[PDB]
Amino acid sequence: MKEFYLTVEQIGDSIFERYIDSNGRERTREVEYKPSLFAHCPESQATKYFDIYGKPCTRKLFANMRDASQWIKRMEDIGLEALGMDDFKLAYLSDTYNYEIKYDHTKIRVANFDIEVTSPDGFPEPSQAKHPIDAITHYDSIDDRFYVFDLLNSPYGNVEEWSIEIAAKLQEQGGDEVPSEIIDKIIYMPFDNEKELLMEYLNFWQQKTPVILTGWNVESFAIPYVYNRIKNIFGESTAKRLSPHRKTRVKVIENMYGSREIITLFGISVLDYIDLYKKFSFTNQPSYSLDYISEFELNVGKLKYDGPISKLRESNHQRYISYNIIAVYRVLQIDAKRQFINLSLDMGYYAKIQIQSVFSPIKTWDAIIFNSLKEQNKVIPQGRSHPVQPYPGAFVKEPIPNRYKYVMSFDLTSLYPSIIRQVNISPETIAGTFKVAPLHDYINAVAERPSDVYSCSPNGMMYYKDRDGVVPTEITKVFNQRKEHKGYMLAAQRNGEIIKEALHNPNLSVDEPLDVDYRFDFSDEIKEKIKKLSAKSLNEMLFRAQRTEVAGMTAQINRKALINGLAGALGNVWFRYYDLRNATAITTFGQMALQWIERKVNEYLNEVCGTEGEAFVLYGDTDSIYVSADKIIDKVGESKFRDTNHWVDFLDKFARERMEPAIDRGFREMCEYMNNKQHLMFMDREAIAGPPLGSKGIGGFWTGKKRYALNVWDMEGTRYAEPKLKIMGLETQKSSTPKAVQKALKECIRRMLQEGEESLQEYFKEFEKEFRQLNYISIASVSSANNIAKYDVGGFPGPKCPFHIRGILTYNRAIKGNIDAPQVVEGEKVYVLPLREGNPFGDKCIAWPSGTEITDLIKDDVLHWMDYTVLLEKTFIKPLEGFTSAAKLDYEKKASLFDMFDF
DNA sequence: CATTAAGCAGTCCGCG
DNA sequence: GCGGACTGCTTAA
Ligand SMILES: Nc1nc2c(ncn2[C@H]2C[C@H](O)[C@@H](COP(=O)(O)OP(=O)(O)OP(=O)(O)O)O2)c(=O)[nH]1
Ligand SMILES: [Ca+2]
Ligand SMILES: [Ca+2]
Ligand SMILES: [Ca+2]
Ligand SMILES: [Ca+2]
Ligand SMILES: [Ca+2]
Repeated sequence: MKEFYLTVEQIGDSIFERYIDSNGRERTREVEYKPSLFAHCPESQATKYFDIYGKPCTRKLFANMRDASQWIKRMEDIGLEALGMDDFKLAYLSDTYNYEIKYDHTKIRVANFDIEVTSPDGFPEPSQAKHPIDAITHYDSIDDRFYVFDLLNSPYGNVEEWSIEIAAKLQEQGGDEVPSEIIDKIIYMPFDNEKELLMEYLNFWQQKTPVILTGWNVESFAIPYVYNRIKNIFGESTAKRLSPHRKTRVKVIENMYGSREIITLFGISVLDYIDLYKKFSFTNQPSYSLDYISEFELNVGKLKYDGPISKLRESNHQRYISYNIIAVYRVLQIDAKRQFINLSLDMGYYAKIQIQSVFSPIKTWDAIIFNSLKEQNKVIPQGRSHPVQPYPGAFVKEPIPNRYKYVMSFDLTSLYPSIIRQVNISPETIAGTFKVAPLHDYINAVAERPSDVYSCSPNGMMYYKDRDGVVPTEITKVFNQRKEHKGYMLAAQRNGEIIKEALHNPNLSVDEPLDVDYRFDFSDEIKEKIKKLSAKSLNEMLFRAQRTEVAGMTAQINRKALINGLAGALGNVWFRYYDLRNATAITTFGQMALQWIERKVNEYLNEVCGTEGEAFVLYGDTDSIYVSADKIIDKVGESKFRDTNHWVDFLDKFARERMEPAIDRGFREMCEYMNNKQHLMFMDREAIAGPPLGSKGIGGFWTGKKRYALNVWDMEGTRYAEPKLKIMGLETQKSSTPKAVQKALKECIRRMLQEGEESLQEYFKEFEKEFRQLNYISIASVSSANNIAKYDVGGFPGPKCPFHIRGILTYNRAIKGNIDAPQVVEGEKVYVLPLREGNPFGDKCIAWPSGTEITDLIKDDVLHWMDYTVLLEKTFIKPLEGFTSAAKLDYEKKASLFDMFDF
């Protein structure tokens, strides 16, 4: 088999590499790497090395990495460019693996762990690690085993061994309901003292040294806690055994009233699952407890226990250990669905970077581009310092706030990467400039043609048409991968709807789910079989289809993020290829493209409808247009349609067969105007929206820019079994909006769009009457808690103190003296509730850590003093007022002359 | 070591 | 009480 790295580190003049050899064995080696860098040399110098602008370079081979570093400094002092890869481990990986890396994940040791630490005096700080570690569960992906290290004797209590038999039993039978499918994979190890637990865990760690180290919050809690506890008990040399190279780095972060630390373990790639989730999931969650995320991802209930976690081990050691095990497994379950570890491995090996560098788009692209250029014997430019400079982005159209009955939307495929490729935007393809006219002159095709020789952007840049750019070349590779996965995702999505349609008529039989590949549209034969399947088999198939869709989503959306990240990176001062000429060439071209096609679509639709000067395009943002389709429907007449699906089909056909070709013609002209390298402006129909035929639904509304709701029947070729709400920007979409309020506002919207004003009025009345009965957590607002210290004046709010911070300070006063109350952590999220006048907390609101019940000693008073009137007004009524006034609709029946009568 | 556009909630302040 | 700067937060793209 081909060899591949596991980890790589630079320690002084040594490269330390863990790798898999040709026999598939894990190996380690220390290499005294001899790096090369480059200097510009005279033209008369015969060389095989050229910089990206074609200037000749001489290679300088150094005896060691320090020598190479010191030469860089001398060159800086001289005032001459020192070219080449300055991150030497990237050069090392490039030299060692001079081929496309084909890796085997089964040979990669992925470790998932978590620890338990009983603490009678508040949160057990990792930097101090003053309490015993009393449990570790460590799952190893090679053994496929949960290794459980259980402390039986502690200063905080002596306990009996955990029982696997009780653990497997249903909770309703007094058990812990440890999932049956892992019961046989648990290796249980009790310990009479912490020293032998820890010693044995370290020996175990040596035998089974993680390559990928993950788990929930491992980087901020488990890793630094274990490292520090071992340091305190055995000494720091022993703690360094957690590094296969015995080298660590301690990062102390000062928070005025916190002081925590992160530990770098050289030769291990830590990918904290919370960080992976935040980066790759494209959610913004109100809480990041494993409980909350597990419920969201897996629809599993919270791990329940009685009393505080500080007393769980002594009162219920059986449950304590089971919950430690289950928490480890839950992360594995989330990853089985989301596949972020797989994604990280794919991306890291593709780029030839340390796996943990997938968190950095700049590092990822630096390595991809370096590897591409190195292949052509080209030499990369030195990184330079640049002052931070704001620059212009996308165009957003101001919509007229209103209801919009029939809407069809269109948007550009992968816009910014497509612009890069169409225009040929790269550091080394710049051909010169032209004299800019105002943007609106390009939009309206009145400005002089920029160039008849080079490929142009309306920002004034010109690019070579007849040569490849590393940026277009490498962005295309990732785009093509992205396109493949999105195809799989969309096929699975359409397949899902086929199954959902079939679930309307399930067959009364005993059968099995069809063995199919959900990444491809079902054949006619498969569809015929599906129509004869039982509900049980259909529901199993639907789970499999959705799981396939999620996998495709992870794969496509994060590749989309990577390529959009390159367009953004051009505008980041730390990027080797930072260049506002290139960054603005993209954004400015995008603004022209949107407004050009707005014009073209208005012209086309007026023509085919036989009118003049009517505005069909009601809105647009960055690369999308929203077309009012009322006049299209009215042209044929609503009466002609048999049902909703009839007009949906009609608009679908209209968009594909009439509008899209016209759009294509419009963009091809634009391409010729800018004399671009390749026409890649592909604008396809996105949504078809409207009310159910014969209903009083309004179909859609806009309140303003980035704020709208649409009742969608077809999205990007997926014909829904049931209409789906597309809501963007409104409070239903925001993590700061109370959970029950998101739900109620969405139902208000559903009623508006699908049923009409009276239906809305009926729901509002009901919700207002029942609001006070909702659980306090379901009606609490949410906010991130940043710069808490800044506004803290003796426990009271300083000037300009934000509302949520005021709540935190109220909470801090209420819990002061009590050691057993949960502390608010700087930068994390809190629930927030307004408080009635004269409350015993002595302020207008309280805030506490999100995803938690508010501590028992103050929960009673919060409930009593909660301001329901303020909460309803602020979170529910005011946003609804926004929606309904925009839609020209009332949520409460207004007074009328009819009030004089008895109905 | 490492993208911009834009809406809304809230504080401070002016206001016989 | 409610608008106009200005901060903070969180979206859409
Ligand atoms: N830097 C950066 N730019 C973004 C991001 N999301 C969107 N944009 C910019 C670049 C996109 O090309 C453009 C249009 O956004 P879309 O959401 O329509 O995505 P895009 O067209 O890239 O892909 P698509 O094929 O429509 O899924 O807006 C992002 O997360 N980061
Ligand atoms: Ca725990
Ligand atoms: Ca798009
Ligand atoms: Ca059937
Ligand atoms: Ca879009
Ligand atoms: Ca599309």
